[PDB]
Amino acid sequence: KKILIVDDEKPISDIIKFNMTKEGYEVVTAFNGREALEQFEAEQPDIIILDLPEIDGLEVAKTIRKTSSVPILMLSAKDSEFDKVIGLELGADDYVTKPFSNRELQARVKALLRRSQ
Amino acid sequence: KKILIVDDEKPISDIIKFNMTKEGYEVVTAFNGREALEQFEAEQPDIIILDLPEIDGLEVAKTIRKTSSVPILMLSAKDSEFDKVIGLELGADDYVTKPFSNRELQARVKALLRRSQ
Repeated sequence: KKILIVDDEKPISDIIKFNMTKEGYEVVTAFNGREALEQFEAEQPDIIILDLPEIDGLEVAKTIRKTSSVPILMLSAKDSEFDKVIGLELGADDYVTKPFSNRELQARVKALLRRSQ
Repeated sequence: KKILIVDDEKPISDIIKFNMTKEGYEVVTAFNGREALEQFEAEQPDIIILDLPEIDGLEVAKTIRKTSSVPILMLSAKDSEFDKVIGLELGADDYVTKPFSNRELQARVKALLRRSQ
């Protein structure tokens, strides 16, 4: 029920926030890696959408994984095999490219929650 | 450690089998939906790659979900929002389009296993 949206672009954060809210999730937002870790610690989200700075997203996921198995769905405009592979290896549970379907993304957050209880 | 590859195309099954074997997984194969359910029941795989017949894959996943939370990674040449969304809603944990990166796909099976223990 609580999603932390980590996104350095306010337009995209706003759209994901809107759509997650319409689904009935409680939404917290962060706009850089420091805020992401702070919100993760303070709010203890059930899932994180991570969309960050050219490596900060990877470090955020890395850092969270030291202490927590919270599902991380990484989002990114980078779509190469290396990018996807490295995101997952560093602890993302899923990696979705930008631009994305609002749906699917709803369906992927549901699948992740279903699988993490 | 045991993967059931459900694929009606022997060339693709062979490639996934080869690559999963190189990773150290035990591989069982099925080539239609009936075989998929039979192998699922008899072999109790730790994960299923499901790549089937225009709805049989969806029914296979549906049927398995009546009894089991085993991770299902659906694979398909169909790449539309509807296709991805419906696969996940019917119980797939992930959906990867064809053609796929042998890597990533290795990384996605690992992420799924990591998340399912």
